[PDB]
Amino acid sequence: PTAVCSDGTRVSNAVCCDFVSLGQDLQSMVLQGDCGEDAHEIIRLTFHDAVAISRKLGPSAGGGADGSMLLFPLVEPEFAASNGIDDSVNNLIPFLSLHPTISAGDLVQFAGAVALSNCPGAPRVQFLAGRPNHTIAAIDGLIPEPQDNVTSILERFDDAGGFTPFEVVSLLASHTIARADKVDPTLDAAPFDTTPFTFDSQIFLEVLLKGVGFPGLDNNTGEVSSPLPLGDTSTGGKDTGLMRLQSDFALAHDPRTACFWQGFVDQQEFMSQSFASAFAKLAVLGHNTDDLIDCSEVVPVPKPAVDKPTTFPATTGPQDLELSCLAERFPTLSVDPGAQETLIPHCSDGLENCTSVQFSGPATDSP
Ligand code: HEM
Ligand SMILES: [Ca+2]
Ligand SMILES: [Ca+2]
Repeated sequence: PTAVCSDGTRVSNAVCCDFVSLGQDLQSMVLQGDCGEDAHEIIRLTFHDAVAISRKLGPSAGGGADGSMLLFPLVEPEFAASNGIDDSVNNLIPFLSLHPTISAGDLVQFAGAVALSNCPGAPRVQFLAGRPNHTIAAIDGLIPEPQDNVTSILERFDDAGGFTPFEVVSLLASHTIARADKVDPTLDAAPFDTTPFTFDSQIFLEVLLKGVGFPGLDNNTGEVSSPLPLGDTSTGGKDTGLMRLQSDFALAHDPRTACFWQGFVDQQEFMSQSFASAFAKLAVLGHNTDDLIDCSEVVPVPKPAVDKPTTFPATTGPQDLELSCLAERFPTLSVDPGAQETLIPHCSDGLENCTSVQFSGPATDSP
């Protein structure tokens, strides 16, 4: 039967109401209403948790979106492909005891939904509840890495959950709010687009620009040349230059994915809706949705899309594009004014001094 929650929210099932206080606590204690570092790491964790499942290897290889990262924090977070996931894992573990009626699998996906809601332009994603509270650790080798080629990436996603090439590119819209801490051992928080706190299509445009240098070292595994490599970190600042992943470049130019990649450029609603649909599928890997309950109403309403059009960043323009898609013309877009590269802020407030919540915990990392 229907019910009304603590905060006035009408739900299809009263058990959804347990998520209201969880959302409040996730925000007050970790996310702080921001599309910042902790939000981004938690969104990354939804993927590392969910994708560790394999049709061909069978259920013993991994249970998908099952909270295995939180329940066995000494196993999967320490596999090489998940280096750095310890931060999100350690931030979420305390909520397991604070909200004991909510399974680890549900906690991971709900935290991701809440984190996304903090990012202007992100969709209000579906949230189904009821993932069982027990599982076992997945095997190693199920998480794509940035040095992987498109055939490998597409096969891994198909084997995980039957994702199509369009759905894979749609999921990679997440790199609009993504940065790298481990790819380059000399850089922290190297952003993948010029607006890492805005859920927009800048990532799609900016990967199509010609690379001209590197924000740090020039020979990291999984990294390729960036169109906007400079930052202020050589003088002690925290505004790291833009980084490009090999996998994003590869997706942008492969015949199976290039038109889907370009198709999101300056198509905000299409991008956000496409991400939402693919992400809802990701969030329930390892489950029959018949066995879950719809609690979508308790996902917060996201911050609205920004007013700003999609544009070329300062010092770039259409002459710098490397295009691969014959089926759709790249749209005419304005160029941001400026004679030098604009520093990409380290913080959503435009400054460099922001700090993030980090709980201590059992998961670890390396360099
Ligand atoms: C081919 C598939 C993918 C590859 C190779 C990949 C690779 C990466 C890499 C190398 C990083 C940087 C980690 C670091 O060094 O700190 C990263 C960050 C991130 N990834 Fe992806 N990723 C993939 C798919 C996804 C998907 C499907 C999602 C979610 C739907 C996702 C969400 C994120 C987010 C939000 C971050 C940023 C974390 C932060 O800024 O703190 N990724 N990814
Ligand atoms: Ca898992
Ligand atoms: Ca962005």
